[PDB]
Amino acid sequence: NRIITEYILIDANNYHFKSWIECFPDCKVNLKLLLFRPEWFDFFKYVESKTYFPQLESKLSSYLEKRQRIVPYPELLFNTMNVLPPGKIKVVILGQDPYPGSCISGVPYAMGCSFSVPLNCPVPKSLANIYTNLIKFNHMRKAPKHGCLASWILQGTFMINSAFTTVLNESGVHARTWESFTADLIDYLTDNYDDLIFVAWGAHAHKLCQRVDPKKHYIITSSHPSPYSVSNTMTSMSYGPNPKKVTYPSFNSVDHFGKINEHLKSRNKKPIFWDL
Repeated sequence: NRIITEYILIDANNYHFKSWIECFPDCKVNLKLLLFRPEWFDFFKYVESKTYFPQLESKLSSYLEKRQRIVPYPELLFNTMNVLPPGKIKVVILGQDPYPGSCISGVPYAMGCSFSVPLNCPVPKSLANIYTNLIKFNHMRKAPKHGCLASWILQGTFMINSAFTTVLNESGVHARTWESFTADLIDYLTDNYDDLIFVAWGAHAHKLCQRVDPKKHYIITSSHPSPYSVSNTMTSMSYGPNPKKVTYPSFNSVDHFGKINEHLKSRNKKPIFWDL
């Protein structure tokens, strides 16, 4: 019933998405119905055949039975995938958990994309720090007044949270729930596509990016842009035959988007315009 801008370019003052209990009045959670982009059906067909998948829909249904306010709303749950078919992904930026907060009016900040928030919401501090980094390395001259990343995602920036849901006003309460789904999503992308760019901000995203073959794909690692880590180095477990903690630079010292640009250009791929 909608076109893509209606899902990805969201206005908090004109927010008509149904909540979970409205889409599933009888708690009959059906994640497949939340995926509007046909190029993902093959991946989804692989995921429903796994034994964890009924467990996932069971846990979500149980949260609805207890009347928990799951965010983001289900028409936004798979937002980044509904914008981007897998064959059009150029950069994967992992978040951890969705924003738990909301506007005065009850519009959630979570919109099914990592780091992004609807128009006419406050810019979260992590995202402000990302903008600061873009300004510092000459990719942008002034911070946008909003926090809506529709522009980057439409151009192939696959910005998802490894935990696709949380509960309104509670941080990270569904961290185990999505781990197998997200692992299969990462594995699907790295098995079927080549020379993606993975951006690992923080130790959790870095663990996830060590599922990825670093000779087949390009992995960029630093600390997280949140104010608690933006200007400090990060220590993160480097897995393998001889596991050891390694130190990675602070977020605000790395030219993340310059590095994305140079890698895309070195493979003759179309660039991403960060400012527009």
